[PDB]
Amino acid sequence: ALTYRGADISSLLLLEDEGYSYKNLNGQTQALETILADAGINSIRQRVWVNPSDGSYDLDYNLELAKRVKAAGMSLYLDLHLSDTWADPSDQTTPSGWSTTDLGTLKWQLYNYTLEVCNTFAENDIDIEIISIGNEIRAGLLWPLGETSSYSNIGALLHSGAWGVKDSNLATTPKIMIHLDDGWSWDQQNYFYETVLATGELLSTDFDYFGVSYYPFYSASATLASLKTSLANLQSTYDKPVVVVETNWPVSCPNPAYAFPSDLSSIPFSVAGQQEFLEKLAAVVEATTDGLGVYYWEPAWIGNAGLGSSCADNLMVDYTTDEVYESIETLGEL
Repeated sequence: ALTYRGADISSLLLLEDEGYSYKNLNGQTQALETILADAGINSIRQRVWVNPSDGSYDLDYNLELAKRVKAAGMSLYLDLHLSDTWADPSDQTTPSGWSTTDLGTLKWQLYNYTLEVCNTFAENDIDIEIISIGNEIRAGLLWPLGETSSYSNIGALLHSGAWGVKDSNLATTPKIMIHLDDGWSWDQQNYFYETVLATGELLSTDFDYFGVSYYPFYSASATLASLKTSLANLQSTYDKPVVVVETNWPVSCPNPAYAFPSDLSSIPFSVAGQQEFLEKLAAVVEATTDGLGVYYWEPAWIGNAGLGSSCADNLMVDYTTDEVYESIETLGEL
């Protein structure tokens, strides 16, 4: 079994606040987190935004959701976007109110923030298993100070955020993760780490885990073979565990924008395909030296089935009957 078998269900609260309820495999309505817990889901990943004008995914939101994830005995993985909105390689907008002109002030704000976030969970008696300083920061973070035109600045900011959590009041300090997208690409993974560490601004001892996103529908180049190699190299070169923190497989995809990787071309777009992909994906992770696990991204986001992809449906929940799919059980036994 995989050390971590999780899912990111950050949207749960906005959905429930909309009259959405889920039925388990037996047709009985039941708190999604409890359905997942019983199905074997290990941990839950939750995205955190700093100051969204509408409170979406802010700290209050995550505390509400994390109390329930704790209630069900699942571990917690906080995905800090260090932004007021969605952060990715194409957009790393510094939180409103934070500095876009002075790195000293910004390193300080980032340190106080990660520290306050952790201190707030400690106040509520909620442990945090994993915490990522940023989301998919391959193109850096907190622009313009953290643009990749300065891996030195990037290393300084990551170091600062890391120490905010190390210095927090959490009885136990959470595992610190650095998350990059395109996890199947070894050259990009390598280039990023080799570079930022060469600056000496970020130390090997500043973080514990490597986290990578892995999707099959954004490039035929994302074969399981490339991922297996990138995963094995990341681990052997830097000696840190590796986690696939985001992934999806469609139950339906009529017109994909890109061709699916060659070694994934045989898998069907159905619930069974989903089950088959996850197993093939867990095998590669399990076969990797320190492969800790996999997290499915937003399997229950009713209303956003495509989940941003060119495919029609990546959910693990029957969007019509609100009943979870059997693949929920597969994720729970990887």
